[PDB]
Amino acid sequence: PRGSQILCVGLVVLDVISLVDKYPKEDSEIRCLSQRWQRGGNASNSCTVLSLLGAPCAFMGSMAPGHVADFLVADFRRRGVDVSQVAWQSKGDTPSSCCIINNSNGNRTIVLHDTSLPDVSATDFEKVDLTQFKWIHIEGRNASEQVKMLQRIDAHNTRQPPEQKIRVSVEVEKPREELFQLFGYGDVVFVSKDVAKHLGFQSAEEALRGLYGRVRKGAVLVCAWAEEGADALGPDGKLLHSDAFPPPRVVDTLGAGDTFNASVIFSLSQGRSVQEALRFGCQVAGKKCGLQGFDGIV
Amino acid sequence: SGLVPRGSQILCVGLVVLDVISLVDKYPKEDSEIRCLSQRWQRGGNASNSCTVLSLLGAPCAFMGSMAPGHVADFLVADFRRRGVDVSQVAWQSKGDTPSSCCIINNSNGNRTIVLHDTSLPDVSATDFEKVDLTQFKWIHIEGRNASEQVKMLQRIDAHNTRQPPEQKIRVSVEVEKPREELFQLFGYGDVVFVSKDVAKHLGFQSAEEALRGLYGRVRKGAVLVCAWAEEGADALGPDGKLLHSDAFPPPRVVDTLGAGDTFNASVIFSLSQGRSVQEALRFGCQVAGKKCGLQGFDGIV
Ligand SMILES: CSc1ccc(COP(C)(=O)O)cc1Nc1nc(N2C[C@H]3CNC[C@H]3C2)cc(C(F)(F)F)c1C#N
Ligand SMILES: CSc1ccc(COP(C)(=O)O)cc1Nc1nc(N2C[C@H]3CNC[C@H]3C2)cc(C(F)(F)F)c1C#N
Repeated sequence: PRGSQILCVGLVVLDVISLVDKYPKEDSEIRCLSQRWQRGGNASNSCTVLSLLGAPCAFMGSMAPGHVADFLVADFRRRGVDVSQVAWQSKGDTPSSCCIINNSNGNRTIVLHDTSLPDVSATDFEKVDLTQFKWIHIEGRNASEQVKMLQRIDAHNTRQPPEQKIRVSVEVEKPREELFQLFGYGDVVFVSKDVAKHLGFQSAEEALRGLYGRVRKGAVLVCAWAEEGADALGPDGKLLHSDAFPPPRVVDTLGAGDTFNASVIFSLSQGRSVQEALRFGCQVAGKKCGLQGFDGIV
Repeated sequence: SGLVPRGSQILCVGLVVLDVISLVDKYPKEDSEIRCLSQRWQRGGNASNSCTVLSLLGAPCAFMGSMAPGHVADFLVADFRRRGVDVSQVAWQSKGDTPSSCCIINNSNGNRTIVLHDTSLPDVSATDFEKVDLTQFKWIHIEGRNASEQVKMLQRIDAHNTRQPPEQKIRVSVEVEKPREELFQLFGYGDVVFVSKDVAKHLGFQSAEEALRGLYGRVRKGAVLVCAWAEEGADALGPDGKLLHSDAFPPPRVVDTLGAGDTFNASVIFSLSQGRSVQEALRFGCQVAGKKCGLQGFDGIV
């Protein structure tokens, strides 16, 4: 149906997870509590959360034919995630990583295997019929190509009435100067704690006041700060805050940011206020932190 | 599965594990996200590695080990088949995980950090072994793990051999590679007993000669005890009391020693299974494992 789906453009990675009691010291040999294979990656994880929340969703990302992609595709389908827009690559490998999750505190150590796999381009995005989407979320990576995709969405929206415009969100998660041009695109801009700290900011309040001038007219800038909850700032100038909802036992924080992002997107897509969406994001990601994986989030 | 001729195969009973190996510039701090230089998925495990070598040496061979249905087992089974290893006797498990380890190798200093597989998968039991028709095997090699259950499997092989003529008896070998006291009862079983340098050093022995003379009294009548000592070659000792030695055949450049013990073990087993002498099998074991050390993986062992 027209204007019914939420699209997430980004990465998909096969995470081989080991759950440990204590983080291994260098040059030591420890035994894990349990092992897992999880479909991971920023946009891919957000799609999982969106499907668990009851939102019809679709993933757009690069994958290469093979047994790693075969596992990932079957998991996307198991979670009712639309994979029709996946950019299949003739050359390269589908990403895979080693994740060490500390059971005593939820810390997640990641050894990524970045592969030759080309990024999703603006020409790949050109081929996408935008009518089926109500929201499009893009994870900042190949910034110059992504700006064209965002301009395509802006152009599409100039021909639509207010109730038919596709809402857009962007995430600047890596501290790379190429990505900072993405701040000026989208209705909602998520900027990570890592990026904020690299830019010299020491709190979510400092970052939002310091970076708001970079967002486009009327946009909302969101900054999550792990156990300190999350803050948002919109055109009225009023800083909003939500305390975190930490679990009494933190066991798995892998994908907590993606859970927060998907939950804020979901709440805003349902007509909820920015203050409510901020709270809801902390509530869902807080519950995730006390669980292995994403089952049991709602 | 196809017809396997009677008394043609070499069986290795033991472990199979999926080893995810990552080469890094710097060791990752806890809760950090780093990018590795290279990643590798390798089928590992002592018995599993010996099967690979046996297939490359030209021996028909089979693996017996625990696996649980799933994606990790799917990868391992496809790798066993890639190396022509018979997996018909695998003990499939209803509960547990197929073993998998994470190895982080620091490129700047050679350090290896290992997150070892969990223990949820049950080991191959004596009741699982009872159900196996032994006629297709000429040799059975057991990797010491769940010692009390393995002793029953060894007694089953002994009983089988009491009803066979000399040319139909299945030759047996055991490996004591881990320094655990439960395993030391396995010294008294098998025609050939391999004991690792690690085990020998833990028992207070400082050379392969010290270990063989020190432990020979624990082996069964007429058995051969074998001990490899990395760059110092390898020694064997049988009932004649003569300590046999072979110098190592190191490669021009050492590249990869992972599975060198398993290569030595499979090569000694192979040579003895072909009717060669203990001295000849010892030399052959050093020659094959020496060539392996100068290669990545097992391709090119010849
Ligand atoms: C407010 S919701 C939120 C939004 C974004 C992110 C960033 O996540 P990201 C992109 O690094 O995946 C995290 C969270 N939430 C949380 N993060 C926690 N930590 C993230 C650190 C990195 N790893 C472990 C560290 C601790 C801990 C908690 C707690 F309280 F449970 F202990 C919550 C909660 N609640
Ligand atoms: C005699 S053949 C043999 C049989 C068994 C094993 C044990 O294997 P294992 C349980 O470690 O899998 C190793 C070998 N051979 C060798 N091992 C080498 N090292 C393995 C050690 C582990 N610590 C560092 C050491 C380096 C080195 C060499 C050399 F000389 F080429 F450099 C040979 C040769 N030749």
